[PDB]
Amino acid sequence: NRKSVTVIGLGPMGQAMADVFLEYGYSVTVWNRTSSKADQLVAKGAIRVSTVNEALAANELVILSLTDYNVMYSILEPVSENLFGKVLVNLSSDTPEKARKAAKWLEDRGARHITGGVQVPPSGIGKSESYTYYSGDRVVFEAHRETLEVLTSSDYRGEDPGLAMLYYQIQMDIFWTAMLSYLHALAIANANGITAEQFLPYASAMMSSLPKFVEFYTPRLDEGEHPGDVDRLAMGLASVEHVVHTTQEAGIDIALPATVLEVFRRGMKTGHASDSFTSLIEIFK
Amino acid sequence: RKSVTVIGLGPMGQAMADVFLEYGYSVTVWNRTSSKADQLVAKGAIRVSTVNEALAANELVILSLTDYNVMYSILEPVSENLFGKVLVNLSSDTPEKARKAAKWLEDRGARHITGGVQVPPSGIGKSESYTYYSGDRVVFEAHRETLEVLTSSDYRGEDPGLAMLYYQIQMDIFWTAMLSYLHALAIANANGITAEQFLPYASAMMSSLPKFVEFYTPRLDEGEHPGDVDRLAMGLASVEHVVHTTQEAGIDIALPATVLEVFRRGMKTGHASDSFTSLIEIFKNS
Ligand SMILES: [Mg+2]
Repeated sequence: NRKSVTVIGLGPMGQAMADVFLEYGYSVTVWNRTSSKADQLVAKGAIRVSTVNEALAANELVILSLTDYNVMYSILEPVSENLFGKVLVNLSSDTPEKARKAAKWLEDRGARHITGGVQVPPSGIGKSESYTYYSGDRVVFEAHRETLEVLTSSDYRGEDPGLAMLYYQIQMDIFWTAMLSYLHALAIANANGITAEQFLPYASAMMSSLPKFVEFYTPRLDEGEHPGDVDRLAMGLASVEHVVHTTQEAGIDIALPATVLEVFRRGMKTGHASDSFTSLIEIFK
Repeated sequence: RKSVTVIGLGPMGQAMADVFLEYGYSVTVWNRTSSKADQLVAKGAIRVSTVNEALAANELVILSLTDYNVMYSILEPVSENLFGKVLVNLSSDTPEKARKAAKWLEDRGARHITGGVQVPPSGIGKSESYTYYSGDRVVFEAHRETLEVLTSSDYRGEDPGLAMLYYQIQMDIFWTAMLSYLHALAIANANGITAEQFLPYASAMMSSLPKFVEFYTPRLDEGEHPGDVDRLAMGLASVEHVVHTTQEAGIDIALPATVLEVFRRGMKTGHASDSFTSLIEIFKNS
């Protein structure tokens, strides 16, 4: 542990990471594209450099917190000859394939790449209850783990550099879709004269019940089996239709439940009326 | 403990009549197809030939029918015989359908309790089972004891539409969130990961959602969407990465593309710096 690191990206996330590194006695060199002054970090000892060239020269270990992978290419391609021997830990959220391609591009330039998917907002940096998904070369990960674990606990998922972004993105698919379904349901409730406070225990109970369904179906899904022994797709379809009609009667936007309804209807069209609604995964595949 | 009529002898109606018989009720039954009642008759149910006889038997009439249309079909021709009856409608439908049925029944001198049964027929007779009820509170309280032989009750208020409202808005979450789980699982499968591998992470995300609902509840009730903990523009970018992840994995795009278009509509109406909760305005409008 050299206790020396560069942080490229000084939005809220990058700043919280630099702050914790300073607290633990690291030398911290910082840079970003808009030349933020970072006055509070500097007063705590951060070294603000002018260019990305200087930022990369400062340290072997470079933590990136950027908008996405395209930014990484923009800023690094012009300094591609300066990457030899560097370890880049990219904490930027993007796709699994972007992470894989970046890892190879860096390796071709003599650098090593670790992918991280931070699961917490900036306020969770420095807390051991916080987790980040990691993936990439295991020897490179173990060499820098101690530093990474000053920021959060680690969940190392495997050697494939895309895996940390895979686990991150599939959880966000659930997050955003389920939360928008709550807001849609709430809009219906509000049109009918009930408040969010009134809905709260029922929205919460339904959400908290979902893992039991996931636990039930998991082993069936892994066998590719959709028998209609506890539920049938045709009955599910009828249930969805009532949600759609309830939506329309309330004057609420139909797009979200109508998309749910179209998925069900495609499963019916391809012969699954008597199978479990889990058969709809075949539509998604 | 006393006496009740069950009209409609599908699986739900049969399970309810059965539990009433077990608890010592005198049970009168009718169905358009007479023979559906044979097992119940052997157990002591009184089958009657006509709807008139079934209505005459008791004050309390459970309508375990397949649709509200069936109610109109069988009761309209006998509309003069409904004074003093209390009809408990268990068909799943919209809040407005329950309201229109209640008013129709009141115009003929009857009263209407809406029920939203949350369990399959196998859950009838179990106290862990709940049914949502709504309609006149005095009518509901007069019959609560009998209704609670079937399941525990959750009375939601005087509007007959409320029992259906609470049921349908919970199903909006159920189906949309469970499809998003299947969708996410399909992406994971395309990258070599199993449902067993995804399980604790899917579970953990789902279990975290009530904490977000609790956080945003009081803000939503104030109509406040400040961007102090989250900004819509950042949400949009996050959704765009989910869409890309999906396309790269060769998985069907329709579900996350719909989410993305909601976010884009909020952006294009001037909400870049507000909380994503501001998207309730998009749902409200349209
Ligand atoms: Mg930057």
